[PDB]
Amino acid sequence: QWALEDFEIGRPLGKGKFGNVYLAREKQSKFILALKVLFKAQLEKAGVEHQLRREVEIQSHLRHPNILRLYGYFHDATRVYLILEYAPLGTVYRELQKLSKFDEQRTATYITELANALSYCHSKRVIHRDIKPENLLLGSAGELKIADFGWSVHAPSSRRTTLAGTLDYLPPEMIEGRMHDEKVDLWSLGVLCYEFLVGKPPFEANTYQETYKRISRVEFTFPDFVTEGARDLISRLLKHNPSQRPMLREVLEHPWITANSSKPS
Ligand SMILES: Nc1ncnc2c1ncn2[C@@H]1O[C@H](COP(=O)(O)OP(=O)(O)O)[C@@H](O)[C@H]1O
Ligand SMILES: Oc1c(F)cc(F)cc1-c1cc[nH]n1
Ligand SMILES: [Cl-]
Ligand SMILES: [Cl-]
Ligand SMILES: [Cl-]
Ligand SMILES: [Mg+2]
Ligand SMILES: [Mg+2]
Repeated sequence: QWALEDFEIGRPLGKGKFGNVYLAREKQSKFILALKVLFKAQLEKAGVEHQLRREVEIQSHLRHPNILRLYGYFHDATRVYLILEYAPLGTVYRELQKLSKFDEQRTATYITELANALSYCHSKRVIHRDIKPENLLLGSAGELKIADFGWSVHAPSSRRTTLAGTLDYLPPEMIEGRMHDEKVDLWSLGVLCYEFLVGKPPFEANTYQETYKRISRVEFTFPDFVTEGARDLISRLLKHNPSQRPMLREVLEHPWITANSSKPS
């Protein structure tokens, strides 16, 4: 159906391990979108064909205001193209670098929108497993949208693929290679809430080996400016035992969240 000749390519929106994303306009309809380009040679070499298929299958059927939409796909003899919803206000990662830290209002609002999207996902037993600032995009009204479902699966699960980059957002059970479920996204939610308020993840470190150690032993401390409400929520989410981590309904109903968020459930 679709082909490259149907689109006019614009400026680069960003780059990933495989994905090179461009702004694009469909010629006949003038529809503005984002074109995620992946090279087949790199996909085969890394052997992550199954990850790409999962990303397409899972994200294309999901329908939620806080989840980035996937419209379709096509390919030539060298590349695979994903037709994505265009997010005009960029990434949370960029916004965080710009402001260094978020206030309590901005943080609680983001967490609320994340919890809503994750609640929708977990209802279909879909785990994201790769929640981090660079995979969180912003809509025209500044609303948060979860993207990059390349690592997403169905619960329960083990890990078949090699961990590539940072360990900063992964729970102990994932890095130790043990079996895991939906509770891993709530660990990441705690890491995110910390980084939003502080400016850096709680287990950040100089080396892979040491970051591993701090995560497995849950070694983190709060700066003095972190309020008691934020500390309570973060401490509940960052539990070593997955079953002790709260439900998403508990997060959405937390007194600190309800007092500072500007969005409802
Ligand atoms: N729909 C989009 N709108 C705007 N920017 C995007 C969009 N999709 C991706 N990007 C940019 O491209 C980067 C990589 O996209 P992503 O799909 O996460 O690639 P990868 O899966 O290789 O990490 C993101 O960090 C973001 O900055
Ligand atoms: O060609 C593809 C496609 F059309 C859809 C999809 F999800 C994946 C692929 C793919 C993965 C490795 N080679 N090709
Ligand atoms: Cl690629
Ligand atoms: Cl498995
Ligand atoms: Cl895997
Ligand atoms: Mg990404
Ligand atoms: Mg990816």
